[PDB]
Amino acid sequence: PDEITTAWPVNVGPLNPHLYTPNQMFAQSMVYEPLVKYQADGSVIPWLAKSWTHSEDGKTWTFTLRDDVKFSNGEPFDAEAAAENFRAVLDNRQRHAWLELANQIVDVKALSKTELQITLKSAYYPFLQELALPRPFRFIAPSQFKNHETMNGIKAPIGTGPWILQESKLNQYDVFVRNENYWGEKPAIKKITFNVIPDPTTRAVAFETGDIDLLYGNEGLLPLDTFARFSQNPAYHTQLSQPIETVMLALNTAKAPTNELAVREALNYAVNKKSLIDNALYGTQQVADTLFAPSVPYANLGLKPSQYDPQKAKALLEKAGWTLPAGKDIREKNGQPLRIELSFIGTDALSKSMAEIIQADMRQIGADVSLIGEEESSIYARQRDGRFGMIFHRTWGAPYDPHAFLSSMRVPSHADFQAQQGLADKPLIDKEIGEVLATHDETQRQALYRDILTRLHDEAVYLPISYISMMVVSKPELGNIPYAPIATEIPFEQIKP
Ligand SMILES: O=C(O)CN(CCN(CC(=O)O)Cc1ccccc1O)Cc1ccccc1
Ligand SMILES: [Cl-]
Ligand SMILES: [Fe+2]
Repeated sequence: PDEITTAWPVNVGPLNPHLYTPNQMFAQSMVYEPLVKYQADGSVIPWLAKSWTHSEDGKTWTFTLRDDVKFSNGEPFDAEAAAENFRAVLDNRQRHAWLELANQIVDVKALSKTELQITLKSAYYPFLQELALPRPFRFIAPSQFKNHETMNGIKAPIGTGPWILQESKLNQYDVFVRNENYWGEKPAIKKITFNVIPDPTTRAVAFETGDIDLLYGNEGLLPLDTFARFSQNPAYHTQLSQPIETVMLALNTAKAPTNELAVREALNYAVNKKSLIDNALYGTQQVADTLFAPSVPYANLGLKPSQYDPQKAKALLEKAGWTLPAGKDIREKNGQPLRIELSFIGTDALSKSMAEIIQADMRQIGADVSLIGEEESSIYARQRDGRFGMIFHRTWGAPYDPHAFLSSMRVPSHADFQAQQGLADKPLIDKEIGEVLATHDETQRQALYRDILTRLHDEAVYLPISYISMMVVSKPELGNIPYAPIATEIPFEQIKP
């Protein structure tokens, strides 16, 4: 009644606050809390820190912490505990290279039980927003460190947050209960069970049978034809949010033939995205023209969409010397076919479905796209080392878009650096991305984001496909289901059956 059952494709993991997969970002956020909390307006509010000041140069920050917070095991949260957590995360600094605050923090010390001082290398504007992310800058009770560190594992996953992990059964379920000694508001729901159900169809069946009360997730949550049917079923409740992030292809500028601007521009006119969404996504998502939607901060730039126009795609290819051999449908230039490999996760039906549309659309303009559907690990290896022609990719949602997504483009083991590696202006873009993050001058900040996103758009590095939404299917008795400000969090504490 005040207990709900839901599902997730895998277990939540050990819930080490400072590490990554197999820990799940939404479950880390249930147990662990940040110094400051992200809000839908892009600001942060006081959270475990009640207030803060910064030096004139923007480099030294002092937070005054709450004094009434306890970890769920009764141990105090105080500045020493916070400082030991920062030391634990930065004792594994290289693992957090993707997040620029991990390279910016020069020192963290507790000045007293309530005063915590953080010194940075530069006036890093996204500081507070970085501290608000699900990981790694949360807080586990230091008693639960293993040999005074977390990077080699933790003991019990003891946080300060509104949920406590009750128990986990690998490949079966995870059970959380509400923290009866939480410092903030008590959740209405007392117990949440997560059934581990990896397949989307099996998740929809589990809901139809009543085995689960709630499904919450992105466009991969359940089959979208089924979701549309459920939205008309008066026994159920469904929701579809406003878009949270972009799904796009990344095109390899460093690999023939996507190394040619004219080829990438042509590809960007070849796909009818509205058709793709109505055909493969059941009409449930929005067309994307631009790496970031115009509603994203700093990204309303009047960039010019490449609308579906196969006549233009062909013209661009022909002018570039890619013409059709007698009796053949695939173009050739300097003897070579216009062949491009598109890699995706082979077991993800929706990805496959999507890939097949893209392949068909680009044969219509004389490009031979070859589908390479592989297991997850192999696709992640291809992202990291640039072994792809085109690969599916997506942005990260608030509060990561755009600043953290752009920051990451500089990390060589990420798909975006690899896709961009062939650009003459790659070093200028990376220099500009470092500059934009440390700008105090609001005018210069906007000008640097315009230049970076305009170069990425004009160089046709991406093929934006969709802005996708978060979707919910629920038993009606749970009521309206809220969304969280951070796109990877699930706001269970806000559900009030
Ligand atoms: O991982 C995070 O905390 C955030 N992630 C930080 C980078 N990741 C570091 C890693 O996972 O090792 C590696 C990473 C790189 C490229 C795409 C996805 C990734 O998870 C990005 C993210 C944001 C929102 C939703 C999903 C992923
Ligand atoms: Cl619908
Ligand atoms: Fe990640």
